[PDB]
Amino acid sequence: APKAPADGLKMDKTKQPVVFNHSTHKAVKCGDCHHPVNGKEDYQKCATAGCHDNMDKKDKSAKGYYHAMHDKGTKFKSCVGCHLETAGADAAKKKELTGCKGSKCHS
Ligand code: HEC
Ligand code: HEC
Ligand code: HEC
Ligand code: HEC
Repeated sequence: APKAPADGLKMDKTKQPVVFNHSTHKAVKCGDCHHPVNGKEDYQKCATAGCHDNMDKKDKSAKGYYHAMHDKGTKFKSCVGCHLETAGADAAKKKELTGCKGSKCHS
């Protein structure tokens, strides 16, 4: 079993670093974020050294940080994709979950 790291993970793969708090995701499906890859859910940083570390902020495939992070119809529930949905028409949750310059993901 993977040992989730302490909350406060800082995602600085890009110019806009975001802190991920597993605590706010411990109730999520560890397989929904680290979906089953290579036959096993890669329980490692989303932008692993060759996973979502694409700084093109345009790769709309399964190998671009931005995409999986701002896209919704992704192989799995993405960051903003699970956010726009975890908000349930909640301008308050939509500004915190999907809010880019005024949410929790982009303090
Ligand atoms: C952090 C916990 C992660 C999140 C959030 C996501 N991933 Fe990944 N990821 C990887 C591959 C090879 C794919 C595609 C799998 C396939 O269909 O063969 C994906 C895909 C996504 C997507 C959607 C991509 C798309 O729609 O094109 C999202 C939104 C996504 N992942 C979120 C590989 C990896 C990986 C390799 C080591 C890791 C650690 C992660 N993904 C982590 C996350
Ligand atoms: C990409 C791997 C992720 C990052 C970076 C963040 N999330 Fe999420 N997230 C989810 C829920 C259910 C919540 C709480 C909703 C609520 O109670 O209002 C959150 C919250 C956050 C926050 C702020 C929360 C806080 O400050 O306490 C940040 C900064 C954040 N998330 C970043 C759910 C999901 C989810 C569903 C599977 C996914 C894939 C992600 N979050 C991904 C990321
Ligand atoms: C999405 C809501 C997630 C769930 C559910 C889980 N993890 Fe996660 N994890 C997520 C992100 C955004 C990142 C990287 C953020 C960054 O700062 O780059 C990670 C990272 C990890 C790591 C660190 C990478 C490493 O050193 O291997 C570990 C250790 C990890 N995640 C473990 C883990 C476990 C055990 C989970 C289930 C309890 C789990 N994560 C769920 C996003 C999400
Ligand atoms: C939290 C679920 C997010 C929301 C809502 C938005 N973005 Fe985001 N963005 C998120 C993460 C985890 C990251 C990477 C953190 C890091 O710095 O490593 C980003 C990054 C960006 C970037 C950086 C692009 C790059 O330099 O490669 C941009 C340009 C960006 N985000 C834009 C953006 C927009 C337009 C959004 C509103 C829909 C938005 N983000 C929301 C997480 C989240």
